[PDB]
Amino acid sequence: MTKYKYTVEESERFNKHGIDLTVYGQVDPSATVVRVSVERGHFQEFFNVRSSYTFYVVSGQGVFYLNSEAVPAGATDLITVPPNTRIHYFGSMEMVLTVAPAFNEQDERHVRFISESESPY
Ligand SMILES: O=c1ccn([C@@H]2O[C@H](CO)[C@@H](O)[C@H]2O)c(=O)[nH]1
Repeated sequence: MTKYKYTVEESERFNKHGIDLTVYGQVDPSATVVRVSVERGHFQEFFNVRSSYTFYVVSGQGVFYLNSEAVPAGATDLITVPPNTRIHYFGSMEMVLTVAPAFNEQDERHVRFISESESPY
């Protein structure tokens, strides 16, 4: 009766500002978990007024810019970002991302675009 398991095959996969997102389709008010694949960066800076962003780095290396502060990241690191924190990032990475409470695009605010030449990856 209840669906517990979601697959990549049945997910929604799309590119957003340079990252490849896998949105599984599960609904849970407390958290959204998605996959992120990034080749060079997320070339837009935004913040979320309601939800924290927690990135687990499966593989690769990158750098997060959190309120303009560089935060290096490598495989097996956990990057935790509170609400109301400006976020962009560069890197070649595979990640698991938790947005808590559940992701709602209406909670996010655009700050600026980032030139693709700014990524050192
Ligand atoms: O469920 C989610 C989680 C994150 N993002 C996007 O992922 C990027 C940050 O990794 C941002 O563009 C953010 O809006 C989504 O589109 N949906």
